[PDB]
Amino acid sequence: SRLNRESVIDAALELLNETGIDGLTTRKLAQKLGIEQPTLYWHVKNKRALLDALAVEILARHHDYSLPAAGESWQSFLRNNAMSFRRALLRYRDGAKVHLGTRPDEKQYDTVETQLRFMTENGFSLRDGLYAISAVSHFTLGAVLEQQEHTAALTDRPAAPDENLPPLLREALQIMDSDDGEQAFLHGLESLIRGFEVQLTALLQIV
Amino acid sequence: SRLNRESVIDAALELLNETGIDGLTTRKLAQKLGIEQPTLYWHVKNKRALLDALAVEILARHHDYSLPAAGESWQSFLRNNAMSFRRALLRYRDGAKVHLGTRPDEKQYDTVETQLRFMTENGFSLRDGLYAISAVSHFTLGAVLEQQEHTAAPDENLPPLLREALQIMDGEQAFLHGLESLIRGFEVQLTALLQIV
Ligand SMILES: C[NH+](C)c1cc(NC(=O)CNC(C)(C)C)c(O)c2c1C[C@H]1C[C@H]3[C@H]([NH+](C)C)C(O)=C(C(N)=O)C(=O)[C@@]3(O)C(O)=C1C2=O
Ligand SMILES: [Cl-]
Ligand SMILES: [Cl-]
Ligand SMILES: [Cl-]
Ligand SMILES: [Cl-]
Ligand SMILES: [Cl-]
Ligand SMILES: [Cl-]
Ligand SMILES: [Cl-]
Ligand SMILES: [Cl-]
Ligand SMILES: [Mg+2]
Repeated sequence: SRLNRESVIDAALELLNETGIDGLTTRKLAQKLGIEQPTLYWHVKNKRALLDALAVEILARHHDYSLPAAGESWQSFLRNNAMSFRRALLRYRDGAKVHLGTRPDEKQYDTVETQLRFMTENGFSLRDGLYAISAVSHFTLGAVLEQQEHTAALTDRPAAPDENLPPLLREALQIMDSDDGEQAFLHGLESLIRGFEVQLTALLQIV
Repeated sequence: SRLNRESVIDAALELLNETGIDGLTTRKLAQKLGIEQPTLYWHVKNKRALLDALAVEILARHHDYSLPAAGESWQSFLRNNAMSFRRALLRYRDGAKVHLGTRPDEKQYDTVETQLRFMTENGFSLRDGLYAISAVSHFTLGAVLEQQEHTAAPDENLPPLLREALQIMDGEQAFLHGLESLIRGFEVQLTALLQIV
């Protein structure tokens, strides 16, 4: 089949949904594209290069709330940015593990620069704007990684000692399972953003 | 060598520091222990069983602030608990990737039950206590993974605000700042009760 950049990525994302990150191999990708491995090699050197391209392409295609809307509050921006980030990472199997394995490229540095300019124009110190951006990223990535690695584990581990659970824990585990963690995520997000606001709002006052 | 639980985990943690999570295999573990693969299999069925056990044992050995002190505020407990969790995850190479996706083990049940009892005895609903505990976990995991990996915000080419931000600064600062933000947000939510907030 065609081996333009776009088609190679389309097949690689299809393979990633089939195999997950550990099972994705250039051999399987060649077979899916109907080509020999040395043909694929001309197009993409190794699994590392493929995963780096997939991470960038997952965000470029599906993380579309990178930049604040005209006159958007910093609160609303961080919220929409986090939801778009989570949604992009959840779109492919082990998508967060794909994102984790890559260094930010020139385009990701430009995006953080725009975000940091925005935060500082909204009254954040440089340090505090970057800590807010990093905290939202760390929280969102951890939430998604815990959700996808729980699903990956479900292959080799059944569910564990039911009979044994103490009662708050048992009820808690039932609540988190009702919705695969969207509620936990959205609640935690509001907490994080409000915390940033209380800190910013103090200015130089002890808080 | 000895193949009790403790010695298999010691060897596996030594291997993990050598190879990282992707490179840790039952075959390389058998080699490290000086045994044949079918000998190891009797003790350890597969990599998932090994990783699950390492997640538990890393906290048992290195997570020292599982429980609130007598009379400690919930804020202080979440802060001390998160620092201790971060410290345990950083103790071994790819420690946060070893933790990812695990669930509380039966040997952690009493500990996690005490955490939830404590939050609810401090005024959190079960849901709100649980979301605080989950958000602290997920944030700490994110922060450590981005530190063990190198995943977030060439020197000539950095854009200028980012470059100045990096110049006026190993993850701990951003982590501790984010932790205080999360704790304050929990407190605003708890204090609001039924008020529009
Ligand atoms: C909130 N409780 C009910 C809970 C639930 C899950 N897992 C899930 O909800 C699984 N959710 C799916 C199945 C993806 C829908 C959880 O996965 C967890 C926890 C508890 C935490 C407690 C963490 C705690 N610290 C960091 C806040 C802690 O100190 C310990 C400890 N001393 O052993 C933990 O075990 C903890 O770090 C931890 O790992 C938890 C969970 O994994
Ligand atoms: Cl072609
Ligand atoms: Cl193309
Ligand atoms: Cl390869
Ligand atoms: Cl972003
Ligand atoms: Cl033995
Ligand atoms: Cl033992
Ligand atoms: Cl295995
Ligand atoms: Cl300079
Ligand atoms: Mg856990």
